[PDB]
Amino acid sequence: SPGIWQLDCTHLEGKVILVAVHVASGYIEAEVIPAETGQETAYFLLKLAGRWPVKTVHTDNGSNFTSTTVKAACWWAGIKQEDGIPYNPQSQGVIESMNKELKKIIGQVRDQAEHLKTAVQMAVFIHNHKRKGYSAGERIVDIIATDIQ
Amino acid sequence: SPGIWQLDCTHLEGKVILVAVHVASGYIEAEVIPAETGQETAYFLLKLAGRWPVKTVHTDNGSNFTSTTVKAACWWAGIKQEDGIPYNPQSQGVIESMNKELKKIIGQVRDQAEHLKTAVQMAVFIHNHKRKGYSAGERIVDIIATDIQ
Ligand SMILES: NCCCC(=O)N[C@@H]1Cc2ccccc2[C@@H]1Cc1ccc2c(c1C(=O)O)OCO2
Ligand SMILES: NCCCC(=O)N[C@@H]1Cc2ccccc2[C@@H]1Cc1ccc2c(c1C(=O)O)OCO2
Repeated sequence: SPGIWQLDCTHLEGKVILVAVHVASGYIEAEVIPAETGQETAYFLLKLAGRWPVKTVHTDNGSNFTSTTVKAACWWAGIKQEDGIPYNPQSQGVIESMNKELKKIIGQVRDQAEHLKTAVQMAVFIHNHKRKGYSAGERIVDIIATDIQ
Repeated sequence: SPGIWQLDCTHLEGKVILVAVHVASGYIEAEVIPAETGQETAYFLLKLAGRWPVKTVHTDNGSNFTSTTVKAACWWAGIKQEDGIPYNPQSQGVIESMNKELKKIIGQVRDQAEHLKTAVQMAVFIHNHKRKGYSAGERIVDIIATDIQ
């Protein structure tokens, strides 16, 4: 559980926002890309796994699950690649809710940035710092620190 | 101390590698950019501060310290921008040593990646996971978790 992440791909302004959510905390990292490809997904996962202890990734769709480039990145980084089938059905809804909420925040900051990528990183910041009490950033650190100990 | 980061800019293959080091742990994040500009530095800091609780940044040079765009990012993200003058002289040497070491790792992985950016992220991964015993990734999580508590 400390090591479980979920990929999520959402669309805005004709572009793609690729998101990794740390399932137990709600903490996210995100990037804007022109389109979701295996190469983009592979690179994003490499970045993520260098920054946090990523043990398992629930991939967002079958194309990324199948991608030989994504499989290579997961092998390289020591990530177990799993499907993202919401056997637990409240998973879909939790992600749909996060996407709506991310887009809401993006809209709230959108006029402060010339470029979408900047607004997305502003939204990541706001999301990870928001107290709900702990923030997602606080929860992920506590979860992993408990695991190490 | 849990919130103190240092910027560092180094050169390879005609490109620039921008690094943020968490001073107390040795943990890093890095990116490849064509050249160090205020805009690139500002965006990098926004990404960093959305991912970790960045309180203070020792900027890498006076151009970034002066940059109105960097100042805007630091204001937005709640970062105190400081100079990077190594009043303590072992700071310079510690960074020089990190740059040499990062470049060493990059050379060790370089043939596994078509693009420099990929090799740099591989190097970030190896650096943050290397046990020295704890790893830098373990130390940063423990430091911040102790601070929260
Ligand atoms: N020399 C052939 C490369 C070997 C190969 O296919 N996999 C690599 C091993 C590996 C391991 C982890 C992550 C990436 C990669 C690499 C793939 C790759 C994917 C995406 C990218 C890339 C490159 C890149 O190659 O830099 O660049 C930006 O987005
Ligand atoms: N409407 C213009 C006002 C913007 C302005 O001056 N500062 C912003 C506030 C702010 C606050 C934090 C980070 C960036 C920014 C922005 C600047 C910026 C810088 C670098 C970038 C950018 C943009 C961008 O604007 O997206 O894009 C990719 O690299």
